[PDB]
Amino acid sequence: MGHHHHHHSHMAMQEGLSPNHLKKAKLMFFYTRYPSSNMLKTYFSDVKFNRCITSQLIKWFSNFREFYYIQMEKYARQAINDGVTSTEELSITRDCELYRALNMHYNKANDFEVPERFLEVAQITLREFFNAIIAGKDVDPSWKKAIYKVICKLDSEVPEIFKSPNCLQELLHE
Repeated sequence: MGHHHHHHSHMAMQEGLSPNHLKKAKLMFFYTRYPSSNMLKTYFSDVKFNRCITSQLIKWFSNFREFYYIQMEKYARQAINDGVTSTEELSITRDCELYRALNMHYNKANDFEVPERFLEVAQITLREFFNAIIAGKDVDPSWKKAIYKVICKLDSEVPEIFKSPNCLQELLHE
């Protein structure tokens, strides 16, 4: 692990990758691994990584990163502030409510249509965010390391091909 932090991308309105790449990349960005640079540069072998399309790709990654970060940070901070004793009222396995929330905030339910795996990540991530602010771990630099670790440790690798579900077998060929 190396502290790779670029305070950029948020205002990097670059284009060269198609809107298919935005959908595909973000879906692949969903809860892979804290070393996102590995996931990024390895899984986008085809992408050449010109500064323009790189700032674009990382803008997508920083859009989802910043929004999801601020989302869970908001929910946990609100939970501690109000004294909410149950995370299960906000961003846990919470059918209808959390579906409506992540839909209205991000996109029209096309984010896998959130299977139980994403409710499980939501469960564990918000549980650890809550745990962080309540125990006073949030003011410690390592809290985010810890979050990204626990949700990476579930699925470090994307097991889902978007082209066609039963097409990943076809990637294994000689």
